[PDB]
Amino acid sequence: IVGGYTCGANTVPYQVSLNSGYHFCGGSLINSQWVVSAAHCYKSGIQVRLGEDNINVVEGNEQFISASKSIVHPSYNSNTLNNDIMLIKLKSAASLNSRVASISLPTSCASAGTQCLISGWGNTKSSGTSYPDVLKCLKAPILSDSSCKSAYPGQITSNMFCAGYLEGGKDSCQGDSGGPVVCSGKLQGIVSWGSGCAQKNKPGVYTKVCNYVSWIKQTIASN
Ligand SMILES: N=C(N)c1ccc2nc(C(=O)c3nc4ccc(C(=N)N)cc4[nH]3)[nH]c2c1
Ligand SMILES: [Ca+2]
Repeated sequence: IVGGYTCGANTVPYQVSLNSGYHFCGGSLINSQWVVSAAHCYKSGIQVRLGEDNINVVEGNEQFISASKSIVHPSYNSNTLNNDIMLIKLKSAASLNSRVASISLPTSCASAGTQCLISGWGNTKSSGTSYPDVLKCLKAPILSDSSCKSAYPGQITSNMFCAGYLEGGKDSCQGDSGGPVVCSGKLQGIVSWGSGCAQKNKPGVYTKVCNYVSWIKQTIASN
């Protein structure tokens, strides 16, 4: 997260780290047995780490659980990153409490101008590299489709929205992919892609979760 702040240990209790020997993507716990993340985060051998703040220190609130199965969206296109979403089932149910909580799926889509919280352990520098060990947070508005599509011509589909600041300075970044965009208590976005991080006129692009609720609910119930 570039230009964000330290969340505070376990203030984002639905945030997940996906680990395959090291943190490589975030995710969101949507109930005790299921995580949603980005399909471009797919790997074989995922361990889901819940209750994390510093990902390099065991501070006592963590639950480390292996993934039993991963389901990438049936129409995921890795070239356009259209339908960038995947579900990950846990081998055993998470114990929910104040530090490990699930996030709600949306009943409808959020409008332009709604303020959202975006969180992750990704790169904190735009020109350069610096990786945080504690969770970073950023409040950002959903931008209008016109300014999202003018920023990326011919690349935004109906399944994507932009969030952030066109002056730049504040954005999601690599290492944040798969992570949550929560607006009004609902999971509305997934960190998907962007051009670099925090550049002017290059906002982040997020998977629009309100278009996938039927697919998520049908898939978790049959698996
Ligand atoms: N090797 C992998 N499995 C992998 C996983 C995640 C990646 N994510 C990227 C990656 O390219 C990437 N993730 C981004 C997220 C946000 C922004 C942004 N500016 N909002 C830019 C990003 N660029 N490459 C990736 C590669
Ligand atoms: Ca830890």
